[PDB]
Amino acid sequence: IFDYVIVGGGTAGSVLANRLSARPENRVLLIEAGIDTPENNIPPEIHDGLRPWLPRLSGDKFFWPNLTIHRAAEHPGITREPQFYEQGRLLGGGSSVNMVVSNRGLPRDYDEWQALGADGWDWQGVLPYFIKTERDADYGDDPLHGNAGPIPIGRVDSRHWSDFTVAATQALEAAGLPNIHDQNARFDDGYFPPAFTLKGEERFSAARGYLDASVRVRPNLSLWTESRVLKLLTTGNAITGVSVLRGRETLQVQAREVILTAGALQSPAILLRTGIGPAADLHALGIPVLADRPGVGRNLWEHSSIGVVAPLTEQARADASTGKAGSRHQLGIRASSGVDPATPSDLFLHIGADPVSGLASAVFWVNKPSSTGWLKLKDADPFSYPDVDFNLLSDPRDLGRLKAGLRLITHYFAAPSLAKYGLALALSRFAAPQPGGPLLNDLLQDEAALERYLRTNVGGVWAASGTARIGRADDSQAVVDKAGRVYGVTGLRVADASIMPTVPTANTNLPTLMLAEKIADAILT
Ligand SMILES: Cc1cc2nc3c(=O)[nH]c(=O)nc-3n(C[C@H](O)[C@H](O)[C@H](O)COP(=O)(O)OP(=O)(O)OC[C@H]3O[C@@H](n4cnc5c(N)ncnc54)[C@H](O)[C@@H]3O)c2cc1C
Repeated sequence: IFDYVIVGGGTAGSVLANRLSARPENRVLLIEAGIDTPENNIPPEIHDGLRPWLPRLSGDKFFWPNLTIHRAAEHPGITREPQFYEQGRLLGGGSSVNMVVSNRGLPRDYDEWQALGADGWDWQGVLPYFIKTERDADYGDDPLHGNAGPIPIGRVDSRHWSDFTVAATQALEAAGLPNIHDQNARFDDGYFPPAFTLKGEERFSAARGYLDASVRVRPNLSLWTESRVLKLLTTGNAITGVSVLRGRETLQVQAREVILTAGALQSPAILLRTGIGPAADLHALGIPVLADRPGVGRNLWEHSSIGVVAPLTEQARADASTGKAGSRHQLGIRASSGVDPATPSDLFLHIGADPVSGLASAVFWVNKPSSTGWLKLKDADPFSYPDVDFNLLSDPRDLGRLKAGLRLITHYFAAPSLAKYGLALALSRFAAPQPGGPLLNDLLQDEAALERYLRTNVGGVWAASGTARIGRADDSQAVVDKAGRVYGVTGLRVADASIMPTVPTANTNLPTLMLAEKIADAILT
């Protein structure tokens, strides 16, 4: 019988399988639905870290195919449609298909988690785990940083910036923003070279860092790939195993503990199908109630995104080609919309230029939003995806933040070092930079068209989180305790981005690594 069965070998599941199997006495099985990515056969679309958008251009090969979501909140006069939402289906999960940035957020995010009932998940409580995961090439010997962890984190050198980047930084300085250098240990507003994870030009997923060739030969560690968990097995109020599809065979596997790391959209669907969820929703589908947990699938967080693109004028194109560090990430911007003063540093922006597509871009997102959504089962079948409603821009502050970021963009591009390029900025969906949207200067004058455009075209940043949140022992909307244990049953934990009480002011991979390290420590102690 396995001591731990870990469902989903993504970012979190990779950490948990490594840390829990480090004790020889723990017999650990990690199950992952997608392909393996062993060192001798990492697919090339995955392996190319300098082109980390590559997986998104190979259609659904590396993702949960036809996983569709509703994005923006329903609103009068707009007909929304289901949208494909990319989630990794392969060892390493999101870390195998992501944009390779590695950032922590801000102390306030985690102090918030503790204020909302996650005891010991304040900044002081999470920092050691941010330190444990990382090996920072630039600042690793400094306080607040790690120099020994499995996940490399580095930045491009300022001196290697393209003339286009330099020009954008001058525009930001004219707007009063300074270079803060280290977004992971300096927490006021400003711009910086983004921290990212790469091994030279190679992607370096959680699978490569936590499931390395030595880990894989641990005799107490079993790894099943192309293996899909269908259902949790139960005995009374204990979870006691899983049922697994491996090819055309179904297998039962006993476990002392099952840890769900199936991703923020799919972990809570497993919980619902197991009968852990809002009792009225479960009755509605004839699913026996094991525990009435009204928080399951609620509290769905995301980062709300939009793009701006312009054709590259000759000067801009030339300026864009002078960088000395290839197509790595060059520039990120942390800023305050001022919409709700209770939430500083609520915007993340990037300005860059791509000679290949021939476009300059200013993409950004609401990095600390106010809206949340939810997901529910469509039906009881184990193969169905959940019905997901991100409900973006349901809180009007988020709409105000989108408009403010667009005005910021206008301001930066009005500064001399950017205005000299003569770029004609137009709107675009965030993840599809392309022609077709209106001019930014024209749209901003038309309040009703602006709002309609934003509610129609708002996107996410793959930051799905919060659907099985940590919370206090007496809180009926909490799903798991401070160690990931699912309230109402035994033998079951959740330990992926589902457990975040709120989305951080951060892309979610590094906070996921951190939370997985913290949960693993809690289990082990
Ligand atoms: C396209 C994309 C770009 C991104 N860009 C970045 C970025 O640059 N930086 C950043 O910090 N974050 C970014 N993110 C987000 C970040 O990578 C995710 O938040 C993180 O991977 C979440 O980790 P996780 O363990 O919760 O889920 P995942 O890594 O998604 O892992 C869940 C795993 O569970 C498996 N699984 C699910 N159901 C079953 C089942 N029934 N049986 C067996 N296995 C199952 C999956 O196949 C998957 O491998 C991006 C994500 C995407 C998708």
